[PDB]
Amino acid sequence: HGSTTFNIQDGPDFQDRVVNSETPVVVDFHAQWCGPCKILGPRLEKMVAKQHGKVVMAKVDIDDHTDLAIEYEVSAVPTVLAMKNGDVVDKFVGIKDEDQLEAFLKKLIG
Amino acid sequence: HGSTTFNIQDGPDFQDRVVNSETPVVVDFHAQWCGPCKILGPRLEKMVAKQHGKVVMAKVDIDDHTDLAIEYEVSAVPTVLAMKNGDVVDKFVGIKDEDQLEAFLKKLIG
Repeated sequence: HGSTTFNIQDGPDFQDRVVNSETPVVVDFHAQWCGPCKILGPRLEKMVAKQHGKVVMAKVDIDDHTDLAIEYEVSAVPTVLAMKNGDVVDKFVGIKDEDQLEAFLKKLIG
Repeated sequence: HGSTTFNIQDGPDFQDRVVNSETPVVVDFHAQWCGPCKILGPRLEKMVAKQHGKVVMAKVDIDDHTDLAIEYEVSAVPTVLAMKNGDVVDKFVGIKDEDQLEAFLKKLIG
């Protein structure tokens, strides 16, 4: 569990690394068939990586983990949730630029 | 198999029942996390059923069939393609009503 950016591997994996996380979490709902995920994905990844443990990123492939999309009421991809202490505390849908992502992550972190 | 409306089971099933069909085909890209597909889905189904063999409906769950959504450049759900002799001849995205679905099917069938 060394990396701040990680693919969610199952149901238990989500409960331990997101719902019971000790840091704030960005949750990226994505799919292989969605163009804008290939841009937003790496962009947010590098931005979260630069924070060195102040925020983590849980990537959720919507095709691999259709239950999590159902639970979190994801209606479209890309969907990113900010989570803290189990609670959803912010959300966007779609592509954001680097100034936008910085603003989102500073609002979450403090 | 006797039904005009069916779930696509795999890759070979798509090749047999869509690419090599001798009747026009409506292809419904849907997902269990997508609200609007619970409306459009049965609505299209009923209207296809009433044409008695003049058009076929191939349902494709995108989470069970990621390859097909990459191939056909599906970016969001509901996506419906109209297909004839292996080729995409019309497209819509999102819900339509029964008047609009009637026009879409008359454009494809004749």
